[PDB]
Amino acid sequence: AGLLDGKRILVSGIITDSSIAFHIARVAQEQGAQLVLTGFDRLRLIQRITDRLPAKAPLLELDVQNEEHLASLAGRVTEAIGAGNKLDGVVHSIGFMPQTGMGINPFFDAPYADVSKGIHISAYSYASMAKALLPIMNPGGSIVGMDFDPSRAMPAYNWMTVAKSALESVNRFVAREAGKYGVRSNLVAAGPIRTLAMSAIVGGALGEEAGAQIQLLEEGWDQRAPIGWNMKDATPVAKTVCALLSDWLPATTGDIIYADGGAHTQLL
Amino acid sequence: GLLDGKRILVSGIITDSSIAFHIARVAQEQGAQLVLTGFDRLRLIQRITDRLPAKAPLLELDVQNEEHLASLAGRVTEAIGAGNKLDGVVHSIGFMPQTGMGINPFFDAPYADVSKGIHISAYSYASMAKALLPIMNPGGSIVGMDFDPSRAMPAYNWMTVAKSALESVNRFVAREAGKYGVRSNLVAAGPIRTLAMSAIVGGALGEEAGAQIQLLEEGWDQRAPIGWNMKDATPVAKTVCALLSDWLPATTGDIIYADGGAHTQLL
Amino acid sequence: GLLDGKRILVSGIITDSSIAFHIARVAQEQGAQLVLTGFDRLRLIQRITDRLPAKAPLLELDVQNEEHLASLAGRVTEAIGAGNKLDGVVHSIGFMPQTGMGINPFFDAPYADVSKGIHISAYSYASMAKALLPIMNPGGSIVGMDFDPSRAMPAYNWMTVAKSALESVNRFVAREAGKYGVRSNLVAAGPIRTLAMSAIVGGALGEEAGAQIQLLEEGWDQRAPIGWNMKDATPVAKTVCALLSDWLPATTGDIIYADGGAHTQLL
Amino acid sequence: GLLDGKRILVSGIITDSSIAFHIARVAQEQGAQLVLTGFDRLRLIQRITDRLPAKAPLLELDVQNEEHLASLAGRVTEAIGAGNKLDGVVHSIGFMPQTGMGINPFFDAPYADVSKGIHISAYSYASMAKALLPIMNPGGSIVGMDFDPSRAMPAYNWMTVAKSALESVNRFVAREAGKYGVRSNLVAAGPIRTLAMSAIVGGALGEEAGAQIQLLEEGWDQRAPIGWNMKDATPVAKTVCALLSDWLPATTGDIIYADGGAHTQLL
Ligand SMILES: NC(=O)c1ccc[n+]([C@@H]2O[C@H](COP(=O)([O-])OP(=O)(O)OC[C@H]3O[C@@H](n4cnc5c(N)ncnc54)[C@H](O)[C@@H]3O)[C@@H](O)[C@H]2O)c1
Ligand SMILES: NC(=O)c1ccc[n+]([C@@H]2O[C@H](COP(=O)([O-])OP(=O)(O)OC[C@H]3O[C@@H](n4cnc5c(N)ncnc54)[C@H](O)[C@@H]3O)[C@@H](O)[C@H]2O)c1
Ligand SMILES: NC(=O)c1ccc[n+]([C@@H]2O[C@H](COP(=O)([O-])OP(=O)(O)OC[C@H]3O[C@@H](n4cnc5c(N)ncnc54)[C@H](O)[C@@H]3O)[C@@H](O)[C@H]2O)c1
Ligand SMILES: NC(=O)c1ccc[n+]([C@@H]2O[C@H](COP(=O)([O-])OP(=O)(O)OC[C@H]3O[C@@H](n4cnc5c(N)ncnc54)[C@H](O)[C@@H]3O)[C@@H](O)[C@H]2O)c1
Ligand SMILES: CC(=O)NC1CCN(c2ncccn2)CC1
Ligand SMILES: CC(=O)NC1CCN(c2ncccn2)CC1
Ligand SMILES: CC(=O)NC1CCN(c2ncccn2)CC1
Repeated sequence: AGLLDGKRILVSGIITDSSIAFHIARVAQEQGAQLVLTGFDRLRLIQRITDRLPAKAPLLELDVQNEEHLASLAGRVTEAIGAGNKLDGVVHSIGFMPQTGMGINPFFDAPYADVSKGIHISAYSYASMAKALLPIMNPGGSIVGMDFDPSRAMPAYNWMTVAKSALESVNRFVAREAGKYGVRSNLVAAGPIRTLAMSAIVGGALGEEAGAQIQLLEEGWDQRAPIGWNMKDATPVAKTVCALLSDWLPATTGDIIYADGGAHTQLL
Repeated sequence: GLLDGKRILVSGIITDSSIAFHIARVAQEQGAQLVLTGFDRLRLIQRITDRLPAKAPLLELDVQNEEHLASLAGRVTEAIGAGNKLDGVVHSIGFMPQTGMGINPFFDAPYADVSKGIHISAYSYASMAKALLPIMNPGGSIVGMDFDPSRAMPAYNWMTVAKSALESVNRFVAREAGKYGVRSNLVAAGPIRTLAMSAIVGGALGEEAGAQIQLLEEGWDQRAPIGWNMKDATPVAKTVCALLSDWLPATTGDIIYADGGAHTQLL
Repeated sequence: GLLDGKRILVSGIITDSSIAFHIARVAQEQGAQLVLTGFDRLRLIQRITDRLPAKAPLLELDVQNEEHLASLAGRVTEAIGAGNKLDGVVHSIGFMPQTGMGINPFFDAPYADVSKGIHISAYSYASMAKALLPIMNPGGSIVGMDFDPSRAMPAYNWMTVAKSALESVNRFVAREAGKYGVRSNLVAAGPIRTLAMSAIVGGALGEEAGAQIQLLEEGWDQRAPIGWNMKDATPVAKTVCALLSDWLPATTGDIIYADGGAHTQLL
Repeated sequence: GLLDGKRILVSGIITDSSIAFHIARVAQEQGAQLVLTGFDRLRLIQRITDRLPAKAPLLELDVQNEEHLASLAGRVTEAIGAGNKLDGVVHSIGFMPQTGMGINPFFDAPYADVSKGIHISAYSYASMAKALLPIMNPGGSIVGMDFDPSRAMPAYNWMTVAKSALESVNRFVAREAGKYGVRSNLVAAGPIRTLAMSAIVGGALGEEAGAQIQLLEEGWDQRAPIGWNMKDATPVAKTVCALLSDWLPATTGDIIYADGGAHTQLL
């Protein structure tokens, strides 16, 4: 039947219909998953985006920087999925970095106040969410987060790479904690996708030739990747997140699955 | 079903303990039409495979034999019907002479023996890919079996060196397979109690090496955040099926760790 | 002498147990003219450093303080001489509030505390590099202290996350330093018995974390093919000096493992 | 001098372009007493090694030859004097037949050729270590030459597979050498324009070699934060000397990257 048939999954990180989280939600719904969605700040606006999804799913406010939002989260999810019901999956598709820590802005010129906000949202929050939702999760469950390979330094990504490095390490500790509940915790290291964060927020930080800079990335990535890569299609990444939410990778935890077309395994 | 309407070649079945036996079993449970290859003890392999959920054709394949590999693509077509192609290939073949493993010192392994080991455990992954890529479908997958060789461990000795060579081979195969729209990956499994494994644990290859593997196993389940049961090959078989499916479409030249998460934990 | 006629800034001396104390000692033994930075307890730091082979100027430096970093380059030149530049910088600074390490649960660390930890242990490496690269000579070297964070270990918790962030910071610093002809590297040391470490082993931060560190040490010496004596910081200090010298000229944005070889061995 | 009063065996000199020639030169400049091993073209090697800063004995050594390896330890003692031991061994031996490396397709390499390559490039590191560890001093060092095989690159094909196998062999040698107080490491050099390399690359690119080598040279220099000059083997030779010295005493079974830091940068 459906890959995620009869599974209750919380999905965070939907802002646009371009968002990786939107496509994860779409593919999971196509596979018979009952979703619960998280939104940040503009909640009346996110509802209009999620209305374009295959099916109706409850939407909850969640600012990961907000301690009251996280404390109330587990209870708010239960009132949304029914008492005596638990989650089978959690998707962390949250990332942020102030522009001072991106693009052409010099690496040394990023104030720690900005880098800290970035690390809080992009890495610390993965642990914040896991703490908040593990009590309402089922043994056999899965936590999946989004990653960009930070093992080698790349220009323009700067302090966002540092937060991804921190995230990769956070995921390994979460794995230990989640393990006590019979829950797996993994990251999907995706290749580039023309989402809003990329196209607009990262693109903004690149200056005059930003457009060709982003196009050169797709071209070089499609080149390295033995099976090619399309920055305009989030479906391969969404499918990979669903594979992790399913019961088909049962002995995989505290790990990184590379959904990048195989570009990381190739030098040229 | 997960592998519904998929033609998959599975190699490496010798016992009902074999990782390939469990891959075959789970694949069949998921609606896959299999083709099986066997080495040397074919009478026994028929007998073993007869206990699978469904009947699947069995073909002779010694990876060291050039005539066997040259005829392989044609023999598979004659078994799956003309104008039909494979959607998956499972390489679950491994070998290392007794001199290259266990209590026998690392330096006392003759190159003739280490070479046989490398031929079968690593070079053969490329031999099979060359042989079967022409009869594969775009969207298909090649999956091989691996043990994490990034750190040196006692007793595994020269098999670690063959698995290191294999990890590298897999990355070149991905380039070649990529031209056909085929993915190539390895599943890095945790220690599994096959017949050889439990014989070695019973100090067959030697007592010092016997307790070594036993410490490895106990250590693996401690380190693994979700635990590791070396008496259950089903998590590994399920992971190979995930790779054969259409659910990891952007993953190639890679290693998926189906080891209970132990490679990520120091203690 | 290995570092003959070299001006090196050394940070991170607080006791005679400090890895920075031994780096300073070995560097001085090799003909290096040092400049030392101290944090908060300067009266004590003056007093410790007085027991070094030679007299070296001591400067106040809180990496969390923006005024301290802005004035740093000037203060160093007032200490080494006008028209003189540094040939080396040693970052031996680390910190993590008690809620981020030890027996305290991983999930119970407030971000305010984790942030302080990351600021001092990782961000500061970039803060120091920004501050001192203008007063550095082409051929120069920046060396930082690291603990291998690639695998998660109990008790280290959020200090591991800061080390992971540091490894990444070092790779970007490498790019920046490269413009000045300066190398940037980290020395991944094995566990060393500092006063802090010796305290934890005595169940200061809780018996469960005390036993954990003891198993870590015991395991490290087993794994290390040449052994690991956590009561001897001299091998680590010698490794930092090799990086400060002109003998690893093509090595930048990297990690040198001074851990007895433990990271390469599974058992 | 860095290697003052040290007896070092150096293998792999064939041309004045050879990485082993530059290691020998720098080691001699630092006060090392050398012993040289040569293969096949000994008449030519003698003439080349006369152009070195000092006279060093030359011994025949085909790593494929079992009689050569069995007699090696005795031949070295007869050359360095009885009761004297080696403090260092340099393995700068590599080989891959045309079919396994170049413009020839990955799948078109016969195993007979790939096996010769693996024997010489990887297995030999263990062969030499077995042969010379009995005549080595505690504190001693074995150093081998490696090209980063972690990611697959075009043309390098099976030489990458042998480098992968080598990285793993070095980790096992590290365990064996550890029993004698000997360290075992690899230097992961960036591309060096040696005569062997020029022909390998030159032969692969055909007529279109000019422009492509220029982009390749420019590519390395960009990626390397401190730059990379293929015409200069001195940074690599200096790095091998740092490993032969007493300045990296707690580093074994490891890889030191002398590539200008190119491996740490994505672009
Ligand atoms: N686009 C790529 O190339 C790419 C590649 C790899 C990984 N990623 C990762 O995928 C994830 C999603 O990014 P995307 O590219 O889909 O773009 P996006 O714009 O859709 O995602 C950013 C999301 O983070 C949320 N967010 C930010 N701060 C928050 C806070 N304080 N509390 C709650 N939510 C907050 C935003 O509301 C938004 O939905 C991120 O983790 C990103 O780093 C993106
Ligand atoms: N058992 C474990 O703990 C474990 C863990 C990780 C990986 N593996 C790997 O999984 C694979 C399967 O091993 P296993 O543990 O199931 O043991 P196994 O003995 O059941 O499987 C090895 C197979 O290789 C076959 N083979 C040997 N020489 C051959 C040749 N010349 N031509 C063709 N086939 C040949 C054997 O007949 C056998 O079927 C191997 O690659 C092994 O290295 C095993
Ligand atoms: N001890 C080990 O086992 C070990 C192993 C590997 C790496 N390390 C690393 O080596 C470094 C030194 O640690 P150590 O073991 O010598 O202990 P330590 O306590 O002697 O060193 C840490 C130093 O950080 C300094 N510091 C703290 N806050 C500061 C601030 N705001 N500004 C400037 N300096 C500040 C302290 O004065 C102290 O000198 C740390 O980065 C640590 O992570 C330690
Ligand atoms: N040149 C580069 O760009 C580069 C980069 C990284 C690593 N390396 C490595 O450096 C080493 C030296 O390579 P090079 O570029 O100086 O080329 P080279 O041809 O000058 O050196 C290789 C040596 O191997 C010897 N050799 C071959 N077969 C032998 C055998 N059977 N027995 C004994 N010796 C044998 C040759 O006589 C020769 O001296 C090799 O291990 C190579 O893989 C080279
Ligand atoms: C753990 C692992 O990889 N095991 C392999 C080892 C090589 N091999 C084997 N070798 C000799 C006799 C029978 N089998 C197959 C199983
Ligand atoms: C091995 C390691 O990382 N050690 C560090 C830990 C953090 N730190 C510290 N934090 C608080 C009090 C004193 N020291 C410095 C030493
Ligand atoms: C970069 C690298 O690994 N270079 C090696 C390759 C193998 N080799 C060689 N192979 C065939 C003929 C002569 N030399 C020596 C140089």
